[PDB]
Amino acid sequence: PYSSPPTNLRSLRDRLTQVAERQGVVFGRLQRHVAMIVVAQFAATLTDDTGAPLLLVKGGSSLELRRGIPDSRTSKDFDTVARRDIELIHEQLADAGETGWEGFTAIFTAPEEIDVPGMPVKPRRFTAKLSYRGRAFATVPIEVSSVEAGNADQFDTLTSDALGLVGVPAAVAVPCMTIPWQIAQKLHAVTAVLEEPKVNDRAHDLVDLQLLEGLLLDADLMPTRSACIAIFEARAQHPWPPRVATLPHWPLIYAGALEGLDHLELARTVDAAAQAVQRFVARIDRATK
Ligand SMILES: [Mg+2]
Ligand SMILES: [Mg+2]
Ligand SMILES: [Mg+2]
Ligand SMILES: [Mg+2]
Ligand SMILES: [Mg+2]
Ligand SMILES: [Mg+2]
Ligand SMILES: [Mg+2]
Ligand SMILES: [Mg+2]
Ligand SMILES: [Mg+2]
Ligand SMILES: [Mg+2]
Ligand SMILES: [Mg+2]
Ligand SMILES: [Mg+2]
Ligand SMILES: [Mg+2]
Repeated sequence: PYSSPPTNLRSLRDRLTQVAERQGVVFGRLQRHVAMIVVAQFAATLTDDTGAPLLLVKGGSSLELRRGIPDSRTSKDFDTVARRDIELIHEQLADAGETGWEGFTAIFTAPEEIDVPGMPVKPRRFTAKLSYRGRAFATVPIEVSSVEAGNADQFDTLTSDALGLVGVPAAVAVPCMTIPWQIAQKLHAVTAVLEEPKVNDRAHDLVDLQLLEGLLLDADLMPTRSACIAIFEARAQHPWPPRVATLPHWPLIYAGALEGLDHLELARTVDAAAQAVQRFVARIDRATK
């Protein structure tokens, strides 16, 4: 177990190689996970004047934090929800990246807005160029979206020991959007009907929705039902409860989304996945306050 932090990039990549092989994961998956953790630590330093998070992590990065690399889909985006205007978010991140964290620094590209149907303030996308001790390390796509209903009223705090395993001991603690709101948002996305030039490709959300249902265990579903109502009404598109339809090109997209998850108990076909998620929708709608 390394007693000092990596003295340079080459030492860091070499150490990541060894832990990846020891853990039986793909090197590039572990390296991308570490880049995401670093970006998340920068985001965790962003706080209002009472000390509460300004940014909550969501999406595939959140699921990898909750379940670990072996039990989560491979994803690349670092999706977040902000409680402040994004022009404030970008500058605060750029400040945090210059100061750095445990030898990591980052520079952020300019934010570009994205068109959306159902939120008045459009999300933003930019990239983080990471370096470790002066030398470029990795790039992370970043998406920042605005709060919806109560989806930033609370947060879970997740961790990862990946950097500790390579000799960087500082504690990792990442504020994340809670599961009820992740479910609401993925249920809306996976059932959305997009206009004629576009087509919904989000079969992978059917995998994540199965994973999120498992994470809720025997919890009461009332908070999830409430979150689902709030998001579907907030967006004012298709109504709650939706129909979990599959599109003709989804069979192979869903199969792609299962890559590396053979050891889990998941629906193995897109039809069975849609059936599972439809049962979850009905069970959510049933919950009685
Ligand atoms: Mg706190
Ligand atoms: Mg989500
Ligand atoms: Mg995602
Ligand atoms: Mg996968
Ligand atoms: Mg996002
Ligand atoms: Mg709430
Ligand atoms: Mg908050
Ligand atoms: Mg659809
Ligand atoms: Mg709950
Ligand atoms: Mg559909
Ligand atoms: Mg097929
Ligand atoms: Mg499986
Ligand atoms: Mg069921």
